[PDB]
Amino acid sequence: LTLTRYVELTQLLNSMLTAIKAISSAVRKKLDVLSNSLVINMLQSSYSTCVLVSEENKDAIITAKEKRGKYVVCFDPLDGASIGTIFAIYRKPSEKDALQCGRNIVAAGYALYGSATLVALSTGQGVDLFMLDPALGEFVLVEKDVKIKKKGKIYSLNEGYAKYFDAATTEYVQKKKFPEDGSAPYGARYVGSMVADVHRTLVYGGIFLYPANQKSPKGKLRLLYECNPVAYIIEQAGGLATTGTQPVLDVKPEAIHQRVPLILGSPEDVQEYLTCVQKN
Amino acid sequence: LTLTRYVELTQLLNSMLTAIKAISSAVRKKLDVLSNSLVINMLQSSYSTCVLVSEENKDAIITAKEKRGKYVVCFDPLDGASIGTIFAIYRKPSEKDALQCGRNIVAAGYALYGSATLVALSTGQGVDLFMLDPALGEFVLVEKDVKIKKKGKIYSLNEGYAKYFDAATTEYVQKKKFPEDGSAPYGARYVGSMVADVHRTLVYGGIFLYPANQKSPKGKLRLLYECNPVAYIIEQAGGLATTGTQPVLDVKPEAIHQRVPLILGSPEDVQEYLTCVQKN
Amino acid sequence: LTLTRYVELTQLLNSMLTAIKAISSAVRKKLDVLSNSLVINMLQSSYSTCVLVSEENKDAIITAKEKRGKYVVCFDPLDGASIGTIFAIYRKTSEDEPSEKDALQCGRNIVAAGYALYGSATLVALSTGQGVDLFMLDPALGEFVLVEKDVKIKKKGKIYSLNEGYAKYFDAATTEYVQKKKFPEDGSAPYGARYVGSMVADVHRTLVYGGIFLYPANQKSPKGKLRLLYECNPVAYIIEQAGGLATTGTQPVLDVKPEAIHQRVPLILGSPEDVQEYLTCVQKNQA
Amino acid sequence: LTLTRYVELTQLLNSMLTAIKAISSAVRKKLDVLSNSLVINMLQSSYSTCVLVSEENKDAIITAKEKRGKYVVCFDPLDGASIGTIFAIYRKTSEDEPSEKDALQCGRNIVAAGYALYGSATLVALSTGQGVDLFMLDPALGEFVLVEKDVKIKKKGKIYSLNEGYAKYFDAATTEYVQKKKFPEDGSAPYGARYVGSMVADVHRTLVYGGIFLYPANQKSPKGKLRLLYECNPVAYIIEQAGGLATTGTQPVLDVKPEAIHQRVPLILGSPEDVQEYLTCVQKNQA
Repeated sequence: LTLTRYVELTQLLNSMLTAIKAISSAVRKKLDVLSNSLVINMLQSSYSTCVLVSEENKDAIITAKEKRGKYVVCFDPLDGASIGTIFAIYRKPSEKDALQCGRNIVAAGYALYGSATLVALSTGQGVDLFMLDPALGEFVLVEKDVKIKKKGKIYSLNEGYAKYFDAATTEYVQKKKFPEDGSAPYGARYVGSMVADVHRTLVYGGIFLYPANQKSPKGKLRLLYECNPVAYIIEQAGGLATTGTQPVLDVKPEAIHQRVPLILGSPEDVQEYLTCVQKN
Repeated sequence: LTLTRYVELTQLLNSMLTAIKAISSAVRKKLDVLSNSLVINMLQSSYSTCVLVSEENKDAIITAKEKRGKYVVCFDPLDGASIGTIFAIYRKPSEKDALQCGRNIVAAGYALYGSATLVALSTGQGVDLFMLDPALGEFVLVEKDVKIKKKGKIYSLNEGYAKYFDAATTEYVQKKKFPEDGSAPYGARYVGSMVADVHRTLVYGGIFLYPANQKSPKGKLRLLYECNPVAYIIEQAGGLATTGTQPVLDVKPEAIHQRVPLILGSPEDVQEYLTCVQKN
Repeated sequence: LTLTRYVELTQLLNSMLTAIKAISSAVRKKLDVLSNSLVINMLQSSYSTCVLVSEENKDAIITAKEKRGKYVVCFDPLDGASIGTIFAIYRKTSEDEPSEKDALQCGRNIVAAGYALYGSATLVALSTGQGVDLFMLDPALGEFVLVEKDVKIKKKGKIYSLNEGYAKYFDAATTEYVQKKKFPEDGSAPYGARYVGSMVADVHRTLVYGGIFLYPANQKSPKGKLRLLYECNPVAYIIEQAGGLATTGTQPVLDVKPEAIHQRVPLILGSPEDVQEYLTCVQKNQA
Repeated sequence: LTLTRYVELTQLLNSMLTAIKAISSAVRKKLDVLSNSLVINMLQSSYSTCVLVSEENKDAIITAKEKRGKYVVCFDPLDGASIGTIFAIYRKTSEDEPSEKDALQCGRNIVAAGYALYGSATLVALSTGQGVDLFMLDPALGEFVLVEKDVKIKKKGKIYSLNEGYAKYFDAATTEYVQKKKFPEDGSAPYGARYVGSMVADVHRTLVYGGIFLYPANQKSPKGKLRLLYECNPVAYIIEQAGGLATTGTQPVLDVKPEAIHQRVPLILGSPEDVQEYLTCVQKNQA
């Protein structure tokens, strides 16, 4: 039934899960600040971490001394209404240890603070969905081993960058509004908070894009704690996540605040994008 | 400080506000169903209603007998993640009484069930914003007399209908992505839940559009309990809300589930849309 | 069926209930000072009060002329597992000064009174002179829900409630009475004993199950221990409003005219036949 | 500093704490049957239990062989303002049948025991044999927070706690003892009296402030009233673990070998010097 039961590293997880429960409370009501201390200090205790890498701290954190642990954590404690929390957990003495490619992830997940509090979590045997029962203070299994639709009917990106797109992006977006095979055009949706847009894609199917354009030549989304984790969820659900040249999980990170492009979603949909890319 | 203090008709209001507090709880966790009974039965008690008109009930409700009241209420108890609750209150023996134009609104507002619970409410002296303090169970004044930006930098619509647009819509959207005056193109955002998209516009400024296209010749949003209320908020904040031919508050409703187009947002922005409209 | 629905005194009340809600929250999680600060600041911004007497403040707080209104409020903001908030509302009658001579009205002038009990659930007993109404706080709502309209205490109970550890300091009446409860001379079963030692709790039980409650005078406390203004008047009022009795031993509590904001009195209250039994011991022994 | 962090018994515990959380919620808002159903269904799906004895169920519930595990659990799911949940965990030792002969171990075999108190706040007292730890439920977290590690009862208290309304049904020892509390023969001040009549509350107060608590045998209750299995063993265990004493009058409660799941015993527990005083009355009077 509940998250605590299912969930070593296991105690690094409920540690994280407790930061989420706490953040969520605070968010239902200075705030990016607070979220960070929570995620940092729950993780640092529990007694399982050795290297943390956060969006807010722009040096890596070495949890030192009386407590070091086998595992590395990368996270965005508060991301962005619909806010969220993203994280990826890696195995293995210093900063260079978060730079494992996404293929090295031991566990990753996100929290979505929307109408209800949702957690998508995976340790390598599919994605499970959990809602937070607030009259119980536990997460509860709502869906086991989710899987993304083969093909969606929703495309998701900021077409305010239309003027700055590469030509592949433009063609793809035009075949979504003007399909020439008879079919209906896709629907569009862009919340502009990354967890909300990523989560919608997992549950409803479709495609989500924050590609490179001329004002973000190497994209805009952080690789370590934003791109790698949702890429891991989506590929675990049987989707794709590409930077447009690689798979996202295969990029060898080179700096903790590295940026990469991001295209993810239903697999058929992402292959239609990769085909437009390749023509150019 | 709190909503209850500020808030006759006043008891029709806290009645509504209590349905919201209750809905919000339920939504943090069959559900459209439940929301409706709440809003209906709180309003019907309080002892202030005579005619209710809901999105879910497709006949009008005559609250009868031991209790009739001076006021008419139109609402969408649950609208759509980011869900919400929309309502408008009118003055004045039967169904024909909800059909007053939006100019007749005594009070209107919406609830937004997002990361936190937000209420935007107005009785004709501006828009006030309230957050729900959940360790208190009261709404709390966060912003008094909000006012929308003169001009925004965000345009909001579903460009999956691009192929079915009128030519004015197309031109406007092209001058938002390809401004020819030198300036930056607008940003795009479309959550696809109407309160979330409307609320963002009020707080951030810009424009929101669910116009007519070839598959919804008379638009898609319900006039009585969706268009009239947010039009009243936005015009109270000093914005505009037009169907593209009238102001929205000036349409004389002709059936409770009437549909109209909807364009609302920062005033400069809506006038730029009305100018594209008029050229065609 | 909600509290806020069923009602210048009206918003004074509302500020009080909001302050109760806030305190309930804080208790559930030095806390003395917070609750006190909640209540004072809530009441004062209701624009209804002119004089506030609090169990935590030595002197009576006078509301700045700016937010001054027509009511006096006396209250214990947090009074104590199980603790409570207690209040009495009087209307300012002398329009001299708003001084603390305005808090010193004898309790037959209570305009409205109440307590909140923070236990398993949060309950509110409230009377405005047409009987006692009880409310439970729904924390899925953030509101109080009415649960019994017009509660009436039992005419006679089967529980006595006092601290028998002051047995060696008892007057004769109190000694005689307790012994009749433990050893009846009428072939009935003894009363049962209950004493939480949080007055809101002991009084509330008394309302709901009936019986009697006593913190009477004794050798170490000749004028009694509980505070007249903002403990004994508010519950004497609730009880009398629910059809019971409340007495000092010699006089209805609500008839005692106060000489000092932190004045003490003996308290004996509950079901009318039990309080009468007690008074019989009192008269018998004073003669 | 959270409960879930600090730990097959481990998940049996977790199911119990989740069921406590759920009950806490429900109390705050027939409820007997719900709490019971929460606890039974939570424990059984921990895949840890084989025999469950509940205060609400006449017979001992045996876990379906499918989810069968190695633990016996005895519990009052809701025991009663202020009420509580109480549990004892024993490990199944005979591997015959899992019968209800498996619940009937004398309490020196408790593997872990605890109670939850639903009051102002929700508290959990929990011991697994290395002392008593206390937790408070943070409802902004949904978790329990540790608040005192290794609580130790006072060596001697100043409160006695029993129902003196059974005074006419007391044995001599209990009569002699109470009177020494109300009227000391050593020039000390009397103890104070407290008795909530919700055992989780009276016992918890006893732990936290020290003193003594008694529901001893009397003429209308010759074997006592409180239940050995899932009331008296769990608190005797907490108390003994916190450095106090718990006795039947004649024997450590934890040494009483049970003959029936709903068996009764006399309970006298608390600070060791007070319990000793009581035992002196007992021996003196039985001789």
